[PDB]
Amino acid sequence: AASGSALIFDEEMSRYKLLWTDPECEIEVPERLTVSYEALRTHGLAQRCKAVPVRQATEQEILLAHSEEYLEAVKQTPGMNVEELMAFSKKYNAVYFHQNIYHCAKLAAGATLQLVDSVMKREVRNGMALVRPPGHHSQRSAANGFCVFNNVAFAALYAKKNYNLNRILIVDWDVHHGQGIQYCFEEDPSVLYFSWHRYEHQSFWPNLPESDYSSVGKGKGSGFNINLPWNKVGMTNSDYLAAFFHVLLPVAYEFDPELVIVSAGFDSAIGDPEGEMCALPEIFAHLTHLLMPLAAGKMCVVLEGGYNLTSLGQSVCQTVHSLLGDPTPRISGLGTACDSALESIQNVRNVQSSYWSSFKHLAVRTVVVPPPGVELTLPKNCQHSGDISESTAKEVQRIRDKHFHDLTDQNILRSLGNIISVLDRMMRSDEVCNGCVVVSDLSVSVQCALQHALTEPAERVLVVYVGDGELPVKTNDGKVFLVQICTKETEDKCVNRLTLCESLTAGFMQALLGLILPVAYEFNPALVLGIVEEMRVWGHMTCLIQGLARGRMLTLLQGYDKDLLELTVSALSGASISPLGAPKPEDVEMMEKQRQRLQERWGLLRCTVSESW
Ligand SMILES: NCCc1cccc(C(=O)CS)c1
Ligand SMILES: [K+]
Ligand SMILES: [K+]
Ligand SMILES: [Zn+2]
Repeated sequence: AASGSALIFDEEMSRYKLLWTDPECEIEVPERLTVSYEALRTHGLAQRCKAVPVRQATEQEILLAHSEEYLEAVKQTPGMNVEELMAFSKKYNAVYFHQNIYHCAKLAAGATLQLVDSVMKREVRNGMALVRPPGHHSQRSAANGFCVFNNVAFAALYAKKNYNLNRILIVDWDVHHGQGIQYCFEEDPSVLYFSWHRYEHQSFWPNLPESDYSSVGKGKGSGFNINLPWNKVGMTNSDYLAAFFHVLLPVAYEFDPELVIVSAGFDSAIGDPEGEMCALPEIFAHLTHLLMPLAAGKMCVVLEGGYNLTSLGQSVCQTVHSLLGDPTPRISGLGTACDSALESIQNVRNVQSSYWSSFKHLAVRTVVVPPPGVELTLPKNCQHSGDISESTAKEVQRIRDKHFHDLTDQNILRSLGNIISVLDRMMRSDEVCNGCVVVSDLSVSVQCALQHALTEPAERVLVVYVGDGELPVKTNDGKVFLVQICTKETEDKCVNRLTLCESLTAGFMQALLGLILPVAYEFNPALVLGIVEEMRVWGHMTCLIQGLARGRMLTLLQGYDKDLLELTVSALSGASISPLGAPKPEDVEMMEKQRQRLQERWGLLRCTVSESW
């Protein structure tokens, strides 16, 4: 099992700049790298990473994605003067050269490959490469968009050649379109490329019609190229999370990539002079967190864009915070995506529906309280309950004598006291983050847990229950939401409940991505409460649900199943999730009925533009 995050940086890639007047390239400055690294130092993040040294990518490694003619042309640049460098740069669009830029491009490519080697050799779980020059615009025989060599396409081809990978996901969240990556893998079904980008109906750089949603890939790669064009500026956290939930994440979890590579361009963040979007840097934690269960956590975040030198640091720090397993911040104010985003999402979903069927339409952080008298090997970052306290027992006696009463079983009372202690240590302290408890009586345990959490205080509580029957929880007031996954059809009354009733694994994952997570993110709970009465998708569920409530999740398990207990504990402690690798049409109809029944209240469910009266 691999552990730790790799940070790969070198001050040498900060030693090339623009040597002439050019308002188009004035933003791409060396200080970018500096601002990032110092930021990671200030919040104590770079020190928590394994620092892998950069290297030069070799000639043949460069020839994996570029031609001999272009490589020979660039290798001649370190011998040019400023007039010659400017004349050479004039031969391409939106790029400038320097005497050190060939050296630094070899270093950026080599750092990318070092990250790939470190992640695939299980030396580290994931990693980030702070490189310069960027790469996602460069092409086989041309430099483009501040890019010399395509670092991420290098990484994909390198992984394929040196580890025999069959499926590699590339996620490009730069506001610009990785034309070079697309070009490189357009007819390659091995490498699934997703990109969102500011397009403005083709009036924005690079002004390519193939940057539209119509480009789904050519030949054998048709369906493995996904372009989401924003045609209006000012896209927010809601637009980004809707794009993730209703386009990328379902396709990615069905693709089941053996390796995730991210083009980390942070010009999609608020404040950037180039992107002009309104997405907070915190969103890049969740963008990262939602991608974690893929490829068993093997993620290679590579730097691309980002030119606001007073917010690049915040975005990079959020990405690294998420990569190290730190709790993601609570995203508030979420709602429906804007009409332009909904149009882009529905258009890409429609065009892609012939390749991904889910798009068709009808015309110490963890605390463990195991059964009294058991003993298990808790992960290095898990401990047991520290017995109880005098105040805990007094509150237990009060709750007993005042409410249920007629209860003398010391086991159920001890379970309730442990639940109270875990809540007090999760919410009213910066120590434990999440926790799991095995209980006996479902009614008493659930009532105690919920009612005590509400007075922690907890502004709101998400309640994910797996089982049948009615549990004692009120969905009338606006303080508790319930997601129940049962077997009986029940009904779809109220609007603060999501009831869901073998290919059940694909159906459950689709329901989690398209229904559960959007409503949960818009709800913004202060605590997630898991209940399971007496399956094999619970790991991804528990991992992805920790994006809510700043990670605070209390799980109650009715049944001493060591498998499920170990799975829950490892999911809470932050361990890697083994991937899964065709849902029933009745379940699809039920999911769409739930969507049509809830989306007027929970706008994150919407993946089509609403029609007025
Ligand atoms: N205003 C300049 C427009 C431009 C041109 C080429 C690349 C970029 C990038 O941000 C690289 S990701 C921006
Ligand atoms: K992009
Ligand atoms: K492709
Ligand atoms: Zn960019």
